[PDB]
Amino acid sequence: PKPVVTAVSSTMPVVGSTVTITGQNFIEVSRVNINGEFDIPVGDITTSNTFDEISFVLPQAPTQSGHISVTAIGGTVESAEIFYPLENVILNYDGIGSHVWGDCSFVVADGSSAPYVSNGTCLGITGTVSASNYWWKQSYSNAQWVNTSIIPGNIPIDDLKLQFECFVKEVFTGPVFQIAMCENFDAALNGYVPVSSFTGKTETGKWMQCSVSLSSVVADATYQDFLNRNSTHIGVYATNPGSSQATIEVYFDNFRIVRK
Ligand code: NA
Ligand code: NA
Repeated sequence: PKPVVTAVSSTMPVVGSTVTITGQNFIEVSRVNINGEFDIPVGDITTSNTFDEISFVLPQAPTQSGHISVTAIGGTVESAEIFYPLENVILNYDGIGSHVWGDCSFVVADGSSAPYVSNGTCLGITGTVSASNYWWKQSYSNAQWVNTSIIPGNIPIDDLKLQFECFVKEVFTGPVFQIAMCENFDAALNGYVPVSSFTGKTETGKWMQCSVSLSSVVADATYQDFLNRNSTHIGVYATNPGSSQATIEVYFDNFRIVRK
């Protein structure tokens, strides 16, 4: 019985954070290879009772994109998603894209306070916001859109998704996020609360991958049409339409556009 991979917790997990892989027949896992660059020590791999899940801490960043390969007693299987799709990152605040203006913070995690680990600099939206507040903290940034050598111009927007890593300290009630691109606010995603692509829940106290259809923030038919808006704007805006004051602490990194 061959091993099978059904899902991976993130395509770009933060170094020092837990990677979880779900699937079947993870029996006597003898190797987990990351992007043909390094192996996870077998002793550092945790396997569930029913052999349907493995997890491990990512010890270092791959330098190139690739896939995860899992060897079990039944054979070897490769994850279908591209792992560490570095070429798909549009904004990381460390040389891909840049912050232009906004009330927000930028942090390099220090191992002692949230978000504890980071891949370099991340965006912070943190602090206390009054009830019914429609302009609070935000970042207006310039993205570096994915090259058409990676995503051809004729790919439908319907076939693409926006992914990013997010850390939420504690759940909150009231505050929401807007994500907008190319100053097309009519097409923006509004009222968004970060939820995990892996669990469907707002995970707290750890990084999660968040994913939305690119059509939820882009109105154009194809990727080329989107590029021809001739704007590198990407904006992340926090407000609080709730009836109570709230304090939140949310971090973002590695915005990326990938194929569904
Ligand atoms: Na970063
Ligand atoms: Na352009």
